[PDB]
Amino acid sequence: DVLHPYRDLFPQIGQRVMIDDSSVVIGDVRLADDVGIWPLVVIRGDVHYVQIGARTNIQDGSMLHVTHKSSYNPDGNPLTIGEDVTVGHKVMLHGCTIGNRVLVGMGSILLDGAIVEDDVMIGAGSLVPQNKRLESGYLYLGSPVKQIRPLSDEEKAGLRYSANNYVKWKDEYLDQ
Amino acid sequence: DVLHPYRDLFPQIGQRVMIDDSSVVIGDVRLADDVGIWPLVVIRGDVHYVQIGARTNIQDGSMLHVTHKSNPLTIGEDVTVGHKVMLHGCTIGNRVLVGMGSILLDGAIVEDDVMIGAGSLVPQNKRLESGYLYLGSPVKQIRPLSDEEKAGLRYSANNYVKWKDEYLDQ
Amino acid sequence: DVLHPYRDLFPQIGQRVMIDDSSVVIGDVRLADDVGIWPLVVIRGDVHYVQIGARTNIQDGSMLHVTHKSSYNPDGNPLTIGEDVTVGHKVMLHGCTIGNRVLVGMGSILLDGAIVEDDVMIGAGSLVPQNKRLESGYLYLGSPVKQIRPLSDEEKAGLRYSANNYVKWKDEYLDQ
Ligand SMILES: [Zn+2]
Ligand SMILES: [Zn+2]
Ligand SMILES: [Zn+2]
Repeated sequence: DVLHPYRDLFPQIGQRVMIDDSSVVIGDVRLADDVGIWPLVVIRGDVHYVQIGARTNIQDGSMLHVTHKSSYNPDGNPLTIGEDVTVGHKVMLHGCTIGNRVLVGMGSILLDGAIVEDDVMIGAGSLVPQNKRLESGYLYLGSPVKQIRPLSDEEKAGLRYSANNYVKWKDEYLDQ
Repeated sequence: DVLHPYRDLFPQIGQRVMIDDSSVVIGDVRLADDVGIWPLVVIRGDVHYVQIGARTNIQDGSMLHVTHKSNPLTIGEDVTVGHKVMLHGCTIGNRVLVGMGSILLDGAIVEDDVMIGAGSLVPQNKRLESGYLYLGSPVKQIRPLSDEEKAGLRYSANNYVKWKDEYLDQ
Repeated sequence: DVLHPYRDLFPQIGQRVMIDDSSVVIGDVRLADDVGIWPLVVIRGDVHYVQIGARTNIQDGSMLHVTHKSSYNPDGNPLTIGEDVTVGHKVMLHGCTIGNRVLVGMGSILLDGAIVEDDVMIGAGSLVPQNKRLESGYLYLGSPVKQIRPLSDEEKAGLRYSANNYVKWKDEYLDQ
């Protein structure tokens, strides 16, 4: 009872996907293999689609939506998330684009049109302005975010570690 | 069951009101016609009442409460309360857009035709002058809204009323 | 059904504890007497435990989790909260330690390793960095927080009243 339709739009689920019973997934939401949706999360893909790549976790209390229809976006815009992405607790993602191996710090807000490239870390409580592009391989922090410094190889490997740890984490629940 | 009581208080609902099955509305909460309460929203009107005007949307993940007595929450018509907004014992006029993730504190007063940027914080008792854009934590008055932006405030509410009806028809 | 087990770990509940039907409590979560868990709250004590002291309120929309397992903390770390603590609406607590008689302003984020001593007030929308220690008897505000000023005797008394009032409000809901 966690998946809901919007007109004739319904979530498409891959293999080993975990969606907490307390969460709400509405409309055109594509969840790739090993995606884990934790407690009290809302993902709404009504005016456009939401695409979440393999081995990506959407942590507790996050809210994911697409860009609404307006003069700037007559048909709105989708929310796209790559593979091995760690979306922290209470993160707000709105019609943005996130690449692969990205860690979005808990409590952050990513606005419409924002584009986050691969291997990027966003500190907790950050705000990414509309249409802002976050260059690959850097640490961003602040409200609004500022490019702080490039990530070390160890840090970049940690991005993969985070995604893998959460894949094992959701499997432990699908196992219970 | 999305409506719940508090003592002798229970929510009063107008016409064509949508309340997502995952939301929680408690106590003296008054929702006017065409109000739309989206997923995972909590509106608690126990310590005091919560009044929401016609054609106003309360988006996903918002949390609405009143001042802790030791002040009611009043929202006007055609108001767009963004996703994850925290409203606490404040007063909001008509045609106001509260940017997603914002926090409006006790005693705050927002006049008509105002836009608050996403992730902003409006301090206790702060009054936001009509016709301006405010943003920041705490908010700062940035600039007056253009006529197109004001029309945008109306469109935002209009669009969400249609959006609400879309779900009700299902 | 608000209590859920994580493997053979299950919440331990004291006397007169209120847990809203819309909330989610998972795993090793220990709630002392008179604790009140309000609507849409998630408390997850899976990799480690969450310990909440007596007469403490966890307000609507809060998200409580423990420090994740990592090369730094192989078995993770617990989230510990003292007695007479007021955790404001939408607060994010993550593997930190909070003393007694503390008020955490709504919308705040407290990160891993943070330590909040007794009789402290944190303003709404604040962010407490990892491992930061907040000295007893002061007001902290900001993102990241800064020590603003000492709390007045009136304010220190208010911390007690805040907790007391929420215990009363908790009971009103329990009796109905
Ligand atoms: Zn939206
Ligand atoms: Zn409150
Ligand atoms: Zn966590």
